[PDB]
Amino acid sequence: PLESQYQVGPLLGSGGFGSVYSGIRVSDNLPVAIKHVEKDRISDWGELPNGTRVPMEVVLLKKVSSGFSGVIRLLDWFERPDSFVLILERPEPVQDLFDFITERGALQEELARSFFWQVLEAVRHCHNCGVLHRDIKDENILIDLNRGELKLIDFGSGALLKDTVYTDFDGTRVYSPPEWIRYHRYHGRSAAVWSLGILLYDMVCGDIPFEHDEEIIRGQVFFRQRVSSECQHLIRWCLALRPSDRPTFEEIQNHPWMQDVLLPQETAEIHLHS
Ligand SMILES: CN1CCCN(c2cncc(-c3cccc(/C=C/C(=O)O)c3)n2)CC1
Repeated sequence: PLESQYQVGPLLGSGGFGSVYSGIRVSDNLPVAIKHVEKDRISDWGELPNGTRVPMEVVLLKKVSSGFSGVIRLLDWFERPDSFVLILERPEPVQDLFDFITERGALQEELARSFFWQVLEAVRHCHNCGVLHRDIKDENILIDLNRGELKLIDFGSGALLKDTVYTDFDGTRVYSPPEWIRYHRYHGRSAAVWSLGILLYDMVCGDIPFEHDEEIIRGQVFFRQRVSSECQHLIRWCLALRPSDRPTFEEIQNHPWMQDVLLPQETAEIHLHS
């Protein structure tokens, strides 16, 4: 610990989340990501099943840890006097969905379907493990290019999933639902579905539908690209103004636009050159 274990590479990115670096585990040459978070910037703290003070992000990552490849794996963590260091899985090669869409523009619907399905499975995994991500968006989705597999990353805005109201929020405003903007009140799953609607619009149109509070609150969706009627319907459903008018996860995955998804590997072969 910690230098005898990891070789630090270049910075991948920094922001509200902290600073993430490329790295390699010295023992086996495993690609890893090394994420640093200042203690002064951590607003919620949790306790591990063994009783120790860690950031909520650590709690949430451990709750979702499994063989399931749809969510990033926390491999190790360290406490420093002024920060926490998270050792995370790193697919190689990888590209985040924001960069992917920036490069390629609006995605073919077949590709968007495969990607969006995988995100749905990942988010359902989180919720099933009692975790609410709260920052679902293109930047927080990694594409494992060889395997055509998507990974949800950055649980730094997340919370334990509850059935009561959330009155706090620190994810991305332009993915946040109208009830947050207007009332500073939302429920977990229905807000999650809102952000999934933004994401899906983003995949098929190449950009997000709303930039300003007034637009989010109005909820009028305009399609700037050719999008099929079935996809438009699903997007408009996820983006229903009334939270209770939004589809459940089951209804999303049962939607006609979601039928006949490609497997991850088929997705890679067809769309990722692989
Ligand atoms: C939100 N992102 C902003 C865009 C640049 N950035 C990147 C870019 N490419 C890979 C990773 C990368 C690779 C492996 C694991 C992780 C996990 C990060 C996390 O869990 O916060 C991230 N992160 C930092 C985070």
